Amino acid sequence: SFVQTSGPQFTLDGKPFYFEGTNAYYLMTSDQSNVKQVFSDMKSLGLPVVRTWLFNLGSDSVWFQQWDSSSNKMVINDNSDTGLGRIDYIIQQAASQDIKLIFTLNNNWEDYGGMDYYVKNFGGTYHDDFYTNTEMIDSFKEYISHVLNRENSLTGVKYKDDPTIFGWEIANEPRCVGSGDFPASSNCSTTVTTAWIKEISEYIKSIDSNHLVAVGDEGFFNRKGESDYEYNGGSGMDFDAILALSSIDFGTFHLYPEAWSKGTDSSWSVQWIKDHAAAQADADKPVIMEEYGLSTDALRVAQYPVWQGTVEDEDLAADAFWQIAVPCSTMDGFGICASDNDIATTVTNHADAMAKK
Repeated sequence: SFVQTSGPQFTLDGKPFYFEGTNAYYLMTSDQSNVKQVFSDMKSLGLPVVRTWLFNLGSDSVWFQQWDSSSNKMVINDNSDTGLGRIDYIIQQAASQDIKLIFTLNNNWEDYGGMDYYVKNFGGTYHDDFYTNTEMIDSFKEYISHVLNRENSLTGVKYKDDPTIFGWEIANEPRCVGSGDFPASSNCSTTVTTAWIKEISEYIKSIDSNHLVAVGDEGFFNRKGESDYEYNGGSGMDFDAILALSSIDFGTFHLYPEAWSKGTDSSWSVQWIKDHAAAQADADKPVIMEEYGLSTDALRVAQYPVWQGTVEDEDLAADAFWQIAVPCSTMDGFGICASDNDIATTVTNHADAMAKK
């Protein structure tokens, strides 16, 4: 069936759906043997959901969008081998393994182009131009329409009608400020961020009435006069105002204490989860810690069981760690292999416990 929501829980068929999922942004660039590998590793590790990239703006070997300097147009790549046909294959192997997909449709940062690609090529100078500019928004829309409407060239199923897809995410980790190539206006706020989130999620809802929609943000709050950047709306994001939109089915938050300098031993991280589990309880919508990570094996064996035990007790709908590694590699520091010896205590113990719930 299609993944649904019933109050604070995700639901699949008649039953509530608690899970540990994972990330593999790199599925869009992986060879077929490795796309298959991801899903069989996930399966035996007891992971039923994976979050991954469905945006790729540029002119490398794989691209989904790209600016045409001759045509003055943002053009889309339907190619079997260099473009969206790669997504078709991902959805196919996912469905073959009874695994579900969270597709993120854009990115805040400059990895694989993201928002800044739109801003550069349309003539904008500010990152948050993407949040207001009607011309830029219409290019994001036409892309969304194309992706949701696409027929799967291997299975004949339109994306919007595909039960294999868990749900759509607007963009990865939106802030007012990006990677650095383009700065933020004084014009950007929590009002502007939230309104952009509103109409894009509504635009998704008008085409696709089967799937869930979320933002894919880090989960930053806008609570007046709280201490940290992640709680006081300094980022220009407002988790509360996002989760309050009827156009958003579930809330998303990320956990990166090292990047945010919150100490990889203290109580801030546990408090961070609890705080989002409370927002799940206080509004009546599921929330997912869809990204979390620690830079070292030793940090992960230390804190993952703690964080995961929090997710269990707080009754958080689900969580997805960053990130699974195929081929087996440390990758960016956060890469976890299924071949890892301590996989049970980093990943496995928790996956079963969410499966059981």
